Amino acid sequence: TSEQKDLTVSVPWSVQEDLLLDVAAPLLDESVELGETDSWFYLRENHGGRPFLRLRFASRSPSVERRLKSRILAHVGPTIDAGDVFTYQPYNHEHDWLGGTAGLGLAENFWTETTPLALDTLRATRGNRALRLAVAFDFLVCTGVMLAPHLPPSIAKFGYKAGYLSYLATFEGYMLLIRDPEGTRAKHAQRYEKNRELLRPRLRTLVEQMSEPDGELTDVPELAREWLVRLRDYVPALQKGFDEGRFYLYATPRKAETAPDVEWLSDLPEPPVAGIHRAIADNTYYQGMIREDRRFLASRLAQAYTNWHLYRLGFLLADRYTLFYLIARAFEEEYDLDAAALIRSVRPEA
Ligand SMILES: OCCOCCOCCOCCOCCOCCOCCOCCOCCOCCOCCOCCOCCO
Repeated sequence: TSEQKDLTVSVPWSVQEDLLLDVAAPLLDESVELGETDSWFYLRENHGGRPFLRLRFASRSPSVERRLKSRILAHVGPTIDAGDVFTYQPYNHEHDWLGGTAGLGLAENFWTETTPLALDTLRATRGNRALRLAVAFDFLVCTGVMLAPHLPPSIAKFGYKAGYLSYLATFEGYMLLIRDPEGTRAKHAQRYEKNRELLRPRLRTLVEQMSEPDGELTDVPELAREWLVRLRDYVPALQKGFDEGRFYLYATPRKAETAPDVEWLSDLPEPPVAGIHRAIADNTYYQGMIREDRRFLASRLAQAYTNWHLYRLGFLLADRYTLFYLIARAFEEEYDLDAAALIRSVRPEA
């Protein structure tokens, strides 16, 4: 009865937001309330330097997609070109690191159910980049604390410190791929110095408000709270997917995607991050746990949902990694943490 629809609108990021809040969500919410459409969600993605808003919805009626297109044209005005903004960019049913084919329904469920939150977040911070960054800081800090008790017990013991290790691992992992790691880190560190006195007490307060991460979270800011309870509601189903052999974390290469003696001539000393990589390299158990423990795999899938949510809110790579870096540094200084020492202490229990 219902047919899967998929519409992509290739316009600048800021225009995607206007269309979403002023044209697309009111139309699609109305269509849902009338039963013309079953449900909908949106993604924001990019192909070849052409950002686009994706609207995905199941509807019996061909009119819904057509009404959407025609009202998008009315909103933007005759300035943009209709024959260029609707170039179809095909939906990926097998997104990297999102659980594989068997995980698609759960991800689409999650996106549908968090679409009101995403829209409310955009509306509350419309035209206010600093407020939207603060909102993102809030739910990212809380997510690392909330997920910690669902980790394998040998890392779940860390509590909120497992949030620190997570954001640090994400940042340092990307440092291994880039052209100038030391120059890029220096710029992030410069940014932390400017914001340290604001970030550290904000972070400690969020962690305190997350002290019972299984509870009602009544002191957490409203938008973060809604994010946390919804993601946490999905954790059992994330865990069940892996436990039952259905979910797998992988990437897929696309169609036709091919795949001196410093120790002596030294006079700059060891980087502090080198101690951290040595720590991981020496901890075989930790390595296996990250790759194969099903509670960790479920955590990584919730991690991917969190990253997708940043992207649905319009945070591009630079902003996302700034947030990860700022959070990690603030954890590190506020609680006097030693990542190498924490990594070294992860051992099998019993
Ligand atoms: O790695 C290379 C990245 O470079 C970009 C590669 O190509 C870009 C492709 O475009 C996609 C842009 O959109 C981003 C959408 O994200 C896709 C899904 O991401 C997969 C997983 O991301 C891991 C990074 O997570 C950041 C958010 O972290 C949330 C906090 O997690 C809490 C704890 O999670 C792990 C538990 O760790 C315990 C300690 O070890």
